[PDB]
Amino acid sequence: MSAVQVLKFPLSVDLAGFVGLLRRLNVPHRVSEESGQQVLWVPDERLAEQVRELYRRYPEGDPQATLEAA
Repeated sequence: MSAVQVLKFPLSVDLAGFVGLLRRLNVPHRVSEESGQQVLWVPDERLAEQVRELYRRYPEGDPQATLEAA
């Protein structure tokens, strides 16, 4: 329910850029450390792509803040 593994915030890197990125957006997600990355689940299936791939550049790359700085 509203938890599809699609997004992850590399627990092994300076994820503050990405985990921060969507945590900056509204941080409405599930964080769970899967296999070796902290992982973020808030899509569906079609939403999956919209969730990480657009939150990283459109929703957050909005007139709000980020853009080409992902």
